[PDB]
Amino acid sequence: SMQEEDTFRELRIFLRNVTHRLAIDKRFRVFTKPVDPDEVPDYVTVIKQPMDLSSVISKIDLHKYLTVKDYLRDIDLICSNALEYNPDRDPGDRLIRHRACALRDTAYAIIKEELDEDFEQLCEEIQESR
Ligand SMILES: CC(=O)c1nc(NC(=O)[C@@H]2CNCCN2)sc1-c1cncc(N)c1
Ligand SMILES: CC(=O)c1nc(NC(=O)[C@H]2CNCCN2)sc1-c1cncc(N)c1
Repeated sequence: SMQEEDTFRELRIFLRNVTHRLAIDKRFRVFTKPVDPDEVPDYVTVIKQPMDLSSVISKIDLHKYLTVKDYLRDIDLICSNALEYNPDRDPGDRLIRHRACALRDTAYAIIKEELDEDFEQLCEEIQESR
């Protein structure tokens, strides 16, 4: 229905705004673009489902997120990929792990503070009806 399409449009506007706020944060620049196979050749040895904030923006605009849970699954994938590719005590690893956890925590905190729980519940019930 028209009311349901309005609901998903509001979700997309909200998700673009959150994603922009993550992408301009200096701490998260490592997560703003895909990893380059020439710059990093061993990345695909470890990571089978790459994700980054530019890909998240593309998916919003392709209407791939119908709930905030769908969106947070990809935020969590950015974080879990970073943790798996950076598991060692090396300071470079540890810095990326710290930023990855901060990205996830920041996204969850924005949503907890700013997304109405009844709005998210409506998104879920529309999705469940399709
Ligand atoms: C600082 C750091 O590198 C770090 N590493 C983590 N490692 C891990 O989560 C995993 C889990 N079991 C240990 C090895 N593998 S959590 C974490 C972290 C700590 N406090 C604040 C923030 N933002 C991040
Ligand atoms: C996305 C990610 O997780 C990532 N991790 C890295 N880790 C390291 O370089 C660790 C690996 N262990 C040895 C010490 N260096 S570089 C990197 C990255 C690569 N190309 C483009 C972007 N934007 C980020």
